[PDB]
Amino acid sequence: KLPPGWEKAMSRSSGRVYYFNHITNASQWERPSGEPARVRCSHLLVKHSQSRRPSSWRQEKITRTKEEALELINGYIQKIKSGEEDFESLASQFSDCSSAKARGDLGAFSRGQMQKPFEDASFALRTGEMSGPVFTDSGIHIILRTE
Ligand SMILES: C[C@H](O)c1nc2ccccc2[nH]1
Repeated sequence: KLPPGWEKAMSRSSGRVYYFNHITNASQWERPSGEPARVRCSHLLVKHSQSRRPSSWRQEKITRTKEEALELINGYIQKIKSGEEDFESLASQFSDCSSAKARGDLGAFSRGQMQKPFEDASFALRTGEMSGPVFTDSGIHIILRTE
C-alpha cells in the first residue's frame, strides 16, 4: 500500500530494495510518504531533435538526439541529488524552456492545461518532490513541485 504510482524494486548493483514511481519516474531508497485542484511546478526542459519545436532561447537549431537529451537530464538529476547544483540554478542556465528566466517556474496550473505526461507527473509529485525524466512532445523534463 504505497502512494499513487509507487512500486518496490531491487537495486541490480546493491540488492537493496528501492522505490520507483512510474508516473513521475522518481526513484529513491526510502519508503514514500503516504488531490488538489491546482499545483505549482518548476521544470528544466532539455529538447532534442524530435521535439515538437527543436528550437529554444539557448539554440536556434536543437540538434541533439533524444538519447543525448536524456543523458543531460540524468546528469542534472545527479547533481541536484548530490547537492552539487541547485535545481533552480540548472534550470536558469540550461532549460530549453523560456521559463528558464524564472528559474524554471511555470506558476500554478490545473488538470487539462499541460501536456498529459507532464500533468500526471506534476500531480503525482508531493509538494517539494522532484520527478525523474518525464517525456513529452516538447522534450524531456525534470519537474519540481513547489506548491
Ligand atoms: C555542499 C553541497 O552539498 C555539495 N554537493 C556536492 C557534490 C559534488 C561536489 C561538490 C558538492 N557540494
